[PDB]
Amino acid sequence: RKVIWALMVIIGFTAATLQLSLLVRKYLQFQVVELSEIKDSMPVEYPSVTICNIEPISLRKIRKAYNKNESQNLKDWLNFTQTFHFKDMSFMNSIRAFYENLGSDAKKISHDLRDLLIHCRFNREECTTENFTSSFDGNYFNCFTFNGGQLRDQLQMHATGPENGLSLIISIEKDEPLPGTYGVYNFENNILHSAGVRVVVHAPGSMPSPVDHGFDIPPGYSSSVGLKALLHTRLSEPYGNCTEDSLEGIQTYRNTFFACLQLCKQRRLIRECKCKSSALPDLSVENITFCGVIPDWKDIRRNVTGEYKMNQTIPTISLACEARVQKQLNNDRSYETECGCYQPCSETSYLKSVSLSYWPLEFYQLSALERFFSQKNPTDQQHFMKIAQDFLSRLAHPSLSEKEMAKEASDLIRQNLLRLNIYLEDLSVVEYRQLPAYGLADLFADIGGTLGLWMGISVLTIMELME
Amino acid sequence: RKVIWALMVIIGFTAATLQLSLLVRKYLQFQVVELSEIKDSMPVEYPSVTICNIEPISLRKIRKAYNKNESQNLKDWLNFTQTFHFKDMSFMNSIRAFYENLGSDAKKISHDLRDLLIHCRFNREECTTENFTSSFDGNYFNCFTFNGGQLRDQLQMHATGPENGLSLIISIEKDEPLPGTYGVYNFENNILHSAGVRVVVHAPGSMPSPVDHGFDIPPGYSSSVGLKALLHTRLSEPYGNCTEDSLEGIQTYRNTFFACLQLCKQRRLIRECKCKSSALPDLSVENITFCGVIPDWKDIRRNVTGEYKMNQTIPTISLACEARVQKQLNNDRSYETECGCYQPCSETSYLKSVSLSYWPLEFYQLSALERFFSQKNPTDQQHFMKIAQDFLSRLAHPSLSEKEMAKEASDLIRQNLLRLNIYLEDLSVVEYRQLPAYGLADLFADIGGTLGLWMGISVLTIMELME
Amino acid sequence: RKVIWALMVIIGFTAATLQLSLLVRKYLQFQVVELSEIKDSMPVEYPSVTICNIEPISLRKIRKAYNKNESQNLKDWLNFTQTFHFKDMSFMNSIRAFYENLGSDAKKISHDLRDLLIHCRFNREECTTENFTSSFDGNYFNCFTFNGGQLRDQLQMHATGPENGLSLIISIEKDEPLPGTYGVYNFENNILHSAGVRVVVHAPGSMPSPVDHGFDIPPGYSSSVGLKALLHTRLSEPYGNCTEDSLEGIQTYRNTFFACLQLCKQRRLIRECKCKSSALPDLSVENITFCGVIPDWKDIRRNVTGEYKMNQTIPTISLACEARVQKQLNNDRSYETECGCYQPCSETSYLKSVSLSYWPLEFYQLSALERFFSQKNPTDQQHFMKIAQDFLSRLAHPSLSEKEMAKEASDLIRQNLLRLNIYLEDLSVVEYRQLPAYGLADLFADIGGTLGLWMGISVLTIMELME
Ligand SMILES: *[C@@H]1O[C@H](CO)[C@@H](O[C@@H]2O[C@H](CO)[C@@H](O)[C@H](O)[C@H]2NC(C)=O)[C@H](O)[C@H]1NC(C)=O
Ligand SMILES: *[C@@H]1O[C@H](CO)[C@@H](O[C@@H]2O[C@H](CO)[C@@H](O)[C@H](O)[C@H]2NC(C)=O)[C@H](O)[C@H]1NC(C)=O
Ligand SMILES: *[C@@H]1O[C@H](CO)[C@@H](O[C@@H]2O[C@H](CO)[C@@H](O)[C@H](O)[C@H]2NC(C)=O)[C@H](O)[C@H]1NC(C)=O
Ligand SMILES: *[C@@H]1O[C@H](CO)[C@@H](O[C@@H]2O[C@H](CO)[C@@H](O)[C@H](O)[C@H]2NC(C)=O)[C@H](O)[C@H]1NC(C)=O
Ligand SMILES: *[C@@H]1O[C@H](CO)[C@@H](O[C@@H]2O[C@H](CO)[C@@H](O)[C@H](O)[C@H]2NC(C)=O)[C@H](O)[C@H]1NC(C)=O
Ligand SMILES: *[C@@H]1O[C@H](CO)[C@@H](O[C@@H]2O[C@H](CO)[C@@H](O)[C@H](O)[C@H]2NC(C)=O)[C@H](O)[C@H]1NC(C)=O
Ligand SMILES: *[C@@H]1O[C@H](CO)[C@@H](O[C@@H]2O[C@H](CO)[C@@H](O)[C@H](O)[C@H]2NC(C)=O)[C@H](O)[C@H]1NC(C)=O
Ligand SMILES: *[C@@H]1O[C@H](CO)[C@@H](O[C@@H]2O[C@H](CO)[C@@H](O)[C@H](O)[C@H]2NC(C)=O)[C@H](O)[C@H]1NC(C)=O
Ligand SMILES: *[C@@H]1O[C@H](CO)[C@@H](O[C@@H]2O[C@H](CO)[C@@H](O)[C@H](O)[C@H]2NC(C)=O)[C@H](O)[C@H]1NC(C)=O
Ligand SMILES: *[C@@H]1O[C@H](CO)[C@@H](O[C@@H]2O[C@H](CO)[C@@H](O)[C@H](O)[C@H]2NC(C)=O)[C@H](O)[C@H]1NC(C)=O
Ligand SMILES: *[C@@H]1O[C@H](CO)[C@@H](O[C@@H]2O[C@H](CO)[C@@H](O)[C@H](O)[C@H]2NC(C)=O)[C@H](O)[C@H]1NC(C)=O
Ligand SMILES: *[C@@H]1O[C@H](CO)[C@@H](O[C@@H]2O[C@H](CO)[C@@H](O)[C@H](O)[C@H]2NC(C)=O)[C@H](O)[C@H]1NC(C)=O
Ligand SMILES: *[C@@H]1O[C@H](CO)[C@@H](O)[C@H](O)[C@H]1NC(C)=O
Ligand SMILES: *[C@@H]1O[C@H](CO)[C@@H](O)[C@H](O)[C@H]1NC(C)=O
Ligand SMILES: *[C@@H]1O[C@H](CO)[C@@H](O)[C@H](O)[C@H]1NC(C)=O
Ligand SMILES: *[C@@H]1O[C@H](CO)[C@@H](O)[C@H](O)[C@H]1NC(C)=O
Ligand SMILES: *[C@@H]1O[C@H](CO)[C@@H](O)[C@H](O)[C@H]1NC(C)=O
Ligand SMILES: *[C@@H]1O[C@H](CO)[C@@H](O)[C@H](O)[C@H]1NC(C)=O
Ligand SMILES: [Ca+2]
Repeated sequence: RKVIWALMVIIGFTAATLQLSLLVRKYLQFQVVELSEIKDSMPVEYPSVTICNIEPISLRKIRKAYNKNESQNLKDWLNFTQTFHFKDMSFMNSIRAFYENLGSDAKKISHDLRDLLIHCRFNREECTTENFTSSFDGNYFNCFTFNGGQLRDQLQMHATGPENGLSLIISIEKDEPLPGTYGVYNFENNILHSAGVRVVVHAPGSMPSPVDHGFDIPPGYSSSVGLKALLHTRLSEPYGNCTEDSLEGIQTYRNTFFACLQLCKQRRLIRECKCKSSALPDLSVENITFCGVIPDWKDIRRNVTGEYKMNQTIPTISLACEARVQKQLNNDRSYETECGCYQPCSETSYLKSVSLSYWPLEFYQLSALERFFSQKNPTDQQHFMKIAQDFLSRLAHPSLSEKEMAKEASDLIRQNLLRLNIYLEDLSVVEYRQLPAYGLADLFADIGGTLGLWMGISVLTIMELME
Repeated sequence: RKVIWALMVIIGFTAATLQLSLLVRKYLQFQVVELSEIKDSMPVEYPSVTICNIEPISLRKIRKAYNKNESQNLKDWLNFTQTFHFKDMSFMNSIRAFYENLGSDAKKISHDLRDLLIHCRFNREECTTENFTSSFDGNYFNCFTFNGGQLRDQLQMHATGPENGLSLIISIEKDEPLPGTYGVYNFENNILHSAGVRVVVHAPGSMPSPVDHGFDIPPGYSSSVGLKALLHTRLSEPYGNCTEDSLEGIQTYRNTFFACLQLCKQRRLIRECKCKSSALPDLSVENITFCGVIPDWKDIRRNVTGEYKMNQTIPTISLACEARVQKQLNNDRSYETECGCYQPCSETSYLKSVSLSYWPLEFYQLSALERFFSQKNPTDQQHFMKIAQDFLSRLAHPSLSEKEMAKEASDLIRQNLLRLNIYLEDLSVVEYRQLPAYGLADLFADIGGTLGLWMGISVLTIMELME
Repeated sequence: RKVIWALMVIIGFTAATLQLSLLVRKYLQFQVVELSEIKDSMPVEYPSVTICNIEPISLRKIRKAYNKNESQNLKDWLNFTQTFHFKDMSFMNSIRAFYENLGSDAKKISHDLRDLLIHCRFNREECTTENFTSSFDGNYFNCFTFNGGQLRDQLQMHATGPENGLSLIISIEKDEPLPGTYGVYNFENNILHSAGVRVVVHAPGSMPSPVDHGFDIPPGYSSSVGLKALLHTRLSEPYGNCTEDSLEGIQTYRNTFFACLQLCKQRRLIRECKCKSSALPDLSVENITFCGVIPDWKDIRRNVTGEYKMNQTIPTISLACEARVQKQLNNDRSYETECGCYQPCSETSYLKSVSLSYWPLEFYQLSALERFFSQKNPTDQQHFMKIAQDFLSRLAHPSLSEKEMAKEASDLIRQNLLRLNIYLEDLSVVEYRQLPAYGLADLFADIGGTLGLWMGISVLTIMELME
């Protein structure tokens, strides 16, 4: 009978409706599929290169500013920090206390880029210190960025190999200790008391993080870093919550998730107890100063009125605040969900291979050293490698007794100098692209087959049943 | 005519049946698609860190136990191995002979963790030797695991950078050779005669493999290892033969394919000729001893009855067995298909970046050394760095003639000490997840469109043809 | 009415036609999906290993050939290059001038593999220099390839770890400078004046590129390179323009994109101004010689007729040509689109982890050195480490005054020797396979559902309308 026909048509209608609902719910689950493809002829951008000296403070600079009539704030601060008693003494002896309590005089204790960088060369063109930008850092105090995206437009690489990349001859400015003085190994820090250079190779125009993402370079070796470029392309809403925005910080930075988290930490500190930390990115918010500045410490020194008995305890509630919040943030990981930090939509990263070779050869030491002493200030009064130049000159101009002098000169030069080549190994860029797993066109195609037929069946059945 | 209608309907029926068969056969090919996604707010687990000393045997320990009245088994074994002749002498001089033929006395020749580890620190909290677990190893003899998942639950990381990770100051216990003795370079081993530390960073609770997966760390440098966590999630049956089981071995281990293969090798040796090898994982199966134990070698020494002429050949069939099977397994790769070893369903791995810096600076050497000699046994009678402390103390308390002493002290200290920081570079975890390429829901959706309509057509045709 | 029926059928026909067009256009967009799978039981091929000495020229060889009556071309060339004036003097002092202008005598200045390689061992079997193939290189002058795929078939690895891989003890042949001579640091090169070994680990039978893809190895350290194999499988047309061809060059090479680009550069130079460059792959095209050969420079030396006033300028238009085209190619990246260089269909790559340990230990130095001096020519007249052997022998046969000799011997030996182990960390191969995103079977299945039904509807409508 035709009732069987009607029931048997309506069951097919139900099946078609199930198909429609299933496909629509699949399209509303905005799945993504990633595919990796090698892009050639894509212009490669040379990364930003941040170099920091592992020894944050030059002791010889302190010694000769100690003899200077000028730089009185340094004498005041040192005598002040040794005359009293402070809770959290590990911070008072740190370099962050120097930075926070001596705003401008602290540049007289650090390393200047002219002292460090004795040779630069990019793409077979000579550098100077004129296209490095300096930033303050915690526990390194200064980090100099090449290709930071501020002085100049972004550099590009059109060749491979060490010749065409960046090449630096750096002197770590190691200093000879005085005969009777010795240092104290801070057994509560995992980074201090080394020599070398901390190098960060990061995406062009992004924020550096020398402590986390850097790698060390030892003196006396030519170290080469070969880079391979990678590009990650992500999808925005509704396929994901990635963003094209850029970080603000102290200067506009290209967006990276880690730097967003660091800025979130800084904002949380500022919100909670009205000061910012030196061990975190600077923000420059009004009415806010560093967590650890002791206001009027110069007045705290000088009892014009009867006050401040020696070995006193100076109350620093801001240090306790900042330390407590640091510990809470370091041991609890819940703030991350409360302050945004979406992933960047497009992100360039690098795969690096670092390798060492012995450098420089003895036969070429003297001439190299002749450059090093003929570039800087004509005041060669005293440097760690003056003895090296004297020994090498006395060898060249007029063999055991001179074997010791050659050995000592090489030992000094290789204790102080290093070379660093950063270059692109290949110009092919491996790109990981997100795609909509089930796009709108695919759904349109899958549905258009059943649309007309089944809503036609529905129209016919509805118009027949109405009578 | 209507015969054309019937034929033209049945051809569409055949086409629909082809579509059904094609989609069903595609769904029965259980294909998988992998996608990589960055998981944030996922708790990162600090890896297991296994450290081994590259010099397996301390010669000074042998020398002073040689002078001891106690430790007579050592004299017996040494005099025994030099008085006779053995086939495969490369094993008799090895450390595996020491381990196998002196079950407990062999702990008196190796390096103790208290001698090696002079400073540990995790997450800014002090360690001791109390949370390292010792395991025997071939060709290193001892490997100490931190975060092995047995003493404590798995550790977790909530911060990045060297400060918050594991930091170790290690002394490789280098020993000064005697004036008249020299060693013999075993030109038939590619690993011996080095100094440093072999480090393995492996998934938490998995089985270490120092020879294969380790990396060396040289003395006199602070070496930092920055880690990035990766997670691989695989699918079980019917999409693949991955498993959630765990390896048994000597102790329950988290499953890894390489360790399963090593256990398979050990089981094959045990099955074939009833002994196990030291160069492979221990199994502890009853009635089974090491391939290379010479039973009653103490009795073989002592001819109570007239026997054992000097320069005799002691028959060791077990060594020949184990060597022959080792060579067959190393040159033939067919056993792998016969002993299971499915891949683990979930597996965490790490990308590591290792870098060196010069350490420690001279200005901070003395104080550091003051710790090293003030931690261990009050018996400072003789150590490789006693001269270093003497020279540095004579420099500090009361400048060429002292320049040589400073140079020598630094040379010793940097020949013996090293520092190792292992930390997480980022807390984001890149996860590679398998997905069913063509799931059940997708098949249901693709088929439901044609199901009702075409089996309705089939029912109508069948009921019409029956008359 | 039935006109509504006809219109309502034809709209469904239009929808079905849209579905057909959409699916066909999707199938004509030959998309690909990549999936990564771990292949076990797949035979792993040991890579090709190219080693080059970083010091390209041994000065002692020049000195003693300078005293030889033979090798007169060297005296002629040296006296010629110092008597005149040349534009682009950085090339005349280079090693490429030596190579190009002294075709066969230049082998008397480089390093011979017998001088460098003092021990090889593969898969526990001894090597010789007999299965290394030598190739000329720019700025290294010689690169010796192991497992290059020419002398023998491709080697395979059936085991993991340092024991079963390749192990080399190499001497970098460092030479002691004369008391009164010193070198000139070429501050216009980023690679010169180092010591060590440049190692390239590349796909079996491919073309090496030591300057771009190599990594340095320092003397005095045992450096271990652990490799993990990766295989990339790409799709040919119509899914992509990958190829299965092989590069020609000077010898048949397995295809790699970078080597194709280098050969393209060489062909472009040859086309543009009829000479080839030494800093690029050799091609051996007829009527073509190196860009930088000065024809009849021996005749240019000797004015039989009154000519060639001293400090003359010798016109070398070929050098200017080759330099100008090099600069254009290095700063412009448009040639890449004009000379093919499709990606290879199948390509094996490696992930490498390099690590150092101190080597050799002092206790084992003498015996090691006893091998080194007892392998080479019985003429031990003068070598950089003769003093080391003398000191060690005088220590062993008959303790401060001997502490200096031990220290000096160790300093020499560790300045000259190094060890290199290259091995496979795991035998699992991670393969990235391309797949057709929407294959022919998938399209056939998606279309067969609608084919019969809707072209049946079309046939019925067409045959009804014709009357
Ligand atoms: C820090 O500075 C103060 C200010 O000069 C020093 O005080 C003087 O110390 C010297 C010698 O110790 C005395 O002769 C002066 O009379 C002191 N001046 C005053 C105003 O009392 C002080 O010694 C410095 N050092 C320390 C550790 O406090
Ligand atoms: C290094 O810094 C110098 C100093 O500015 C840069 O030299 C300038 O380059 C621009 C671009 O060609 C010129 O317009 C200026 O005239 C240059 N300044 C001077 C004083 O000559 C140089 O470009 C920087 N190097 C790199 C690689 O960015
Ligand atoms: C600054 O502080 C010191 C420490 O209190 C003062 O030294 C004491 O000063 C009082 C009052 O002048 C004397 O009675 C004590 O005998 C001093 N202590 C000594 C000498 O050990 C110092 O005078 C203060 N500076 C001033 C008041 O200008
Ligand atoms: C951006 O989107 C991702 C996922 O699309 C969010 O990640 C989730 O974060 C919560 C917070 O703990 C977790 O419980 C979920 O498991 C995460 N999902 C996944 C798939 O990992 C992320 O939170 C979003 N960003 C913000 C700022 O909310
Ligand atoms: C190994 O030990 C045996 C047992 O003591 C040594 O044999 C003694 O050797 C000394 C000197 O060579 C003789 O004076 C004794 O008479 C020996 N004892 C016996 C019981 O014969 C043997 O010398 C040791 N060394 C070697 C290489 O065999
Ligand atoms: C290092 O080993 C020590 C020794 O057990 C561990 O100290 C114990 O830690 C647990 C967990 O907090 C406490 O319940 C015990 O009371 C501790 N023992 C002692 C003697 O105090 C320590 O946790 C280990 N370090 C790490 C990082 O695991
Ligand atoms: C253990 O073995 C050695 C080697 O055979 C024995 O030395 C010989 O002993 C026999 C019998 O006592 C003598 O005839 C030989 O002259 C000995 N060889 C010499 C002295 O070179 C040794 O005596 C044995 N130990 C015993 C039997 O207690
Ligand atoms: C687990 O499954 C994999 C594939 O799903 C098996 O791998 C096959 O192993 C055989 C043995 O030589 C090879 O001939 C095949 O080519 C392999 N297949 C693939 C796709 O690589 C593996 O053997 C299985 N495990 C066990 C223990 O049988
Ligand atoms: C290069 O070789 C020529 C050829 O011998 C040298 O010319 C000779 O130089 C010596 C000393 O300078 C004179 O005594 C000879 O008379 C020269 N020979 C001729 C034929 O003139 C030349 O000195 C060498 N060196 C240089 C820098 O030109
Ligand atoms: C190193 O080179 C030698 C020299 O040819 C190779 O030895 C040959 O190996 C083949 C294959 O087994 C034999 O057929 C030849 O008879 C061997 N030659 C000699 C002179 O014995 C050796 O195989 C090479 N090593 C490696 C790992 O390829
Ligand atoms: C090769 O060239 C040199 C440089 O011109 C010649 O030296 C000059 O030769 C001419 C002609 O013989 C003399 O008049 C000059 O006085 C020479 N210059 C001096 C001595 O400084 C050299 O003679 C040429 N060789 C020949 C012609 O055989
Ligand atoms: C091989 O195919 C790829 C894409 O399938 C081609 O890559 C294109 O190259 C041109 C040349 O600049 C670019 O403008 C396009 O953007 C590239 N496409 C993609 C998707 O990246 C490549 O050119 C082809 N090979 C040759 C030799 O033509
Ligand atoms: C804080 O900022 C406001 C706005 O600029 C300013 O008026 C005020 O003076 C600041 N606070 C102090 C203590 O000066
Ligand atoms: C300063 O006081 C602390 C405790 O308050 C004490 O340990 C220290 O010895 C004192 N310093 C001097 C120089 O007395
Ligand atoms: C082997 O094991 C069995 C079972 O434990 C035991 O009875 C037997 O004694 C063992 N073999 C020997 C030789 O002792
Ligand atoms: C021991 O015997 C071997 C051969 O059996 C011989 O080479 C060696 O020289 C002998 N040792 C002594 C000390 O005679
Ligand atoms: C160039 O090659 C052709 C073909 O082999 C040859 O005949 C000719 O002689 C060559 N050119 C010169 C200058 O010899
Ligand atoms: C050679 O000529 C160049 C310039 O042409 C000049 O700089 C140089 O000093 C000359 N050499 C000698 C030895 O005179
Ligand atoms: Ca579909």
